[PDB]
Amino acid sequence: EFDITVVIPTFKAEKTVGQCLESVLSQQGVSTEIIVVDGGSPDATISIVQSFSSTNLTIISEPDRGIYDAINKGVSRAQGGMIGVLGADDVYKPNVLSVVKENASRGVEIVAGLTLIDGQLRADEQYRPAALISGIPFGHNAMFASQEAYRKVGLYDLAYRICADAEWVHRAIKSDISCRKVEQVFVEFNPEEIIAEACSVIQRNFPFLLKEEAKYLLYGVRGWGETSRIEQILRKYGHESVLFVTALQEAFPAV
Ligand SMILES: C[C@@H]1O[C@H](OP(=O)(O)OP(=O)(O)OC[C@H]2O[C@@H](n3cnc4c(=O)[nH]c(N)nc43)[C@H](O)[C@@H]2O)[C@@H](F)[C@H](O)[C@@H]1O
Repeated sequence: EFDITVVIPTFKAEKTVGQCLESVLSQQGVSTEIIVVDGGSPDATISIVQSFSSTNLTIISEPDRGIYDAINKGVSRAQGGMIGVLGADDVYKPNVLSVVKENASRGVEIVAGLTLIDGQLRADEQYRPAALISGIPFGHNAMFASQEAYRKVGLYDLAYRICADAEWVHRAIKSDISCRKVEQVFVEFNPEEIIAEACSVIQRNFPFLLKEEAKYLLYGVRGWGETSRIEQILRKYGHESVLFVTALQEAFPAV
């Protein structure tokens, strides 16, 4: 019934959620549905959201098991063709939703754009098998996925409390979900555990890898590490998966 659905997970977001809603409602050229999924905010968050009361806004307010649990609740209730996810501290740039609708009007299931973090562009990678040995290739809040994309790929894995977004995009890549990357800015806004989750996601792609080998690949793709052992890993596991070989050949063409 809508062109776009925007899911906004919130908890104690009274300080910015108004700006976020303002950045969405001022988008021209599209019919939009907004689903706010609140984890039971004790502050004014709900009172600010109701100030934007409209027929195309839905408020859920109940306890949940985290950001991706609230995201799953909102995606499940989405009624628009393309679904995006926006945090209360983020904002969409002008005309971004019309761009999404036009690019998706060709049947592409994912439309992703650039992300502005502290006045710098996110160091994006390509949406391709080479990302399966890295992280999420583009900002998650800059991504719009169709109803079909979610229906085929599924919901976010709550086992990953940090990198559930990267894991979902990696499942979309593996499912051959079509993706179009627009070179325009769409959104502006325990590290060892981040590394552990990233390596576990990579292992879910290639279950034959040890954790240290996945970490080596990750750092190699992200320019954080060395690449002298890549040929050793390829010869060792190349027989296991053609997709593993393709990911290594795209990431390290010198090999
Ligand atoms: C939006 C996400 O953000 C992630 O990283 P990020 O660093 O931005 O986390 P952040 O906490 O700053 O924002 C989280 C947003 O959900 C709200 N929030 C926080 N905790 C809870 C909770 O328990 N329950 C419910 N219902 N909402 C909660 C918070 O108010 C804010 O609106 C990205 F990795 C990810 O791809 C995604 O884009």
